[PDB]
Amino acid sequence: GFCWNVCVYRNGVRVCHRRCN
Repeated sequence: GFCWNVCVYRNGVRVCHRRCN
């Protein structure tokens, strides 16, 4: 139940989102 917010870079845009495990 670990949720983290990661910000990646896709095609020059910052894609940041919270994933939960």
